[PDB]
Amino acid sequence: STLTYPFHDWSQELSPRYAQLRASDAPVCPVVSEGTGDPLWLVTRYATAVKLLEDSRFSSEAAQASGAPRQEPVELRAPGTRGDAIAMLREAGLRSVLADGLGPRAVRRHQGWINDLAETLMSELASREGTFDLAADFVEPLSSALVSRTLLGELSADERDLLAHCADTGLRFCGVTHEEQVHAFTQMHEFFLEHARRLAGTPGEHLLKLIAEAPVDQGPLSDEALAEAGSLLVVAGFPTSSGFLCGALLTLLRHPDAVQELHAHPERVPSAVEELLRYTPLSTGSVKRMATEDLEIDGVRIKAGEVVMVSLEAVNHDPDAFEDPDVFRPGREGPMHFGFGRGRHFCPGNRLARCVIEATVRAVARRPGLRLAVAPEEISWHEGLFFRRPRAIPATW
Ligand code: HEM
Ligand SMILES: [Br-]
Ligand SMILES: [Br-]
Ligand SMILES: [Cl-]
Ligand SMILES: [Cl-]
Ligand SMILES: [Cl-]
Ligand SMILES: [Cl-]
Ligand code: NA
Repeated sequence: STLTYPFHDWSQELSPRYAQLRASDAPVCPVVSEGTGDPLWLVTRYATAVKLLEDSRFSSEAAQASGAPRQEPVELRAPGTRGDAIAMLREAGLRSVLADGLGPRAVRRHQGWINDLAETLMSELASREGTFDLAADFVEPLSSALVSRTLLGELSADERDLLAHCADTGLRFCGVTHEEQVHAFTQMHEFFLEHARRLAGTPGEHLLKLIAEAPVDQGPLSDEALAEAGSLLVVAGFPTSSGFLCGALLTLLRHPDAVQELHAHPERVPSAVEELLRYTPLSTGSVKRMATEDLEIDGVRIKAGEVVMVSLEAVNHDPDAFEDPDVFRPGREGPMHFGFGRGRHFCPGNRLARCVIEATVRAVARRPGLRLAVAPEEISWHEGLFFRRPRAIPATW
């Protein structure tokens, strides 16, 4: 194939290429990685994505082994490490602890201060005269608090900035040198080699503490393994939450009549949270799986070792699954969205994510009149990030 991937759609306007692919006859389409030249397959239709992501012979772990074709310009790991940290934790027998640190018990522990913080932040903005920046003044402190209090432990401001910077530098398709990307993973790993044990020991019930204290049959977790967990929690939790919350705010500010309904009918907020997860695009790339044997999906042969990608954004905008997919329609009763993926790799951060998204939507819904202070086309976007994010969101009442 000569069609290079990704499609350079760094703003909320999805590349028209996704619709062209969806409308093609084949359910799986060949592309080539811009960053590596590797051949890849790409799925954009909901019905095919379901079959792929629910078939465990298309392996997520195997899409990382050395030699695997990939979309990313560099491997998403510090050199010399395993980089399969979620598998390593599950292998060590910690699914129990992961459920306790990320599941409904964690939401019950944290939802109180998350909603308090969202309201405090929004209230401070409501008290200002003039304009403010919802990215710097709302999303950054809320997402930083989520990561510190629920995942990593008490971070200094400088530590928070280092991790934010490593995530933004390493999780990119372009904009920096390959060497700079690899070094961002190395810097993050070296940080947690030195400090993860200390962070696991700070006050709170954050996940890194729960992992460090848990019983493991093969003897407690080592320094390298705790450091691998740290890097995982940054890459999985920080740029996703910050990018999504920024994008969701832009969606809410562009749909005032939706917000006025939520203001009038607070019980409708959960439905709007689910529609944001469908409608708001986050990743500029795709989830990936490697065929572990010769496989055939909807009639296309995939050879052992080939990698198949699913664009969650394309699937969430598939008109065969959603009527009027490019309309923001809370309470549309269609199928489940793909914002958190599908099947056995469904985002385990989904409970905490929904908590922070719900808190954000309610903070907005309680205060009608919030609007962009510039036109949407004047919003400036970070170009090349895996997780789309605006540079600023100028806003006002
Ligand atoms: C902020 C909004 C978030 C969104 C939209 C999001 C989205 C996703 C998606 C789509 C996947 C599936 C990847 C795949 O199929 O290969 C995923 C996986 C994952 N997410 Fe999230 N995520 C978010 C936040 C978080 C948070 C806060 C955490 C941790 C606290 C987290 C931890 C993980 C982990 C560990 C995985 C890998 C699971 C596996 O491969 O089995 N995510 N996330
Ligand atoms: Br846009
Ligand atoms: Br629908
Ligand atoms: Cl899990
Ligand atoms: Cl879990
Ligand atoms: Cl509970
Ligand atoms: Cl007030
Ligand atoms: Na380079």
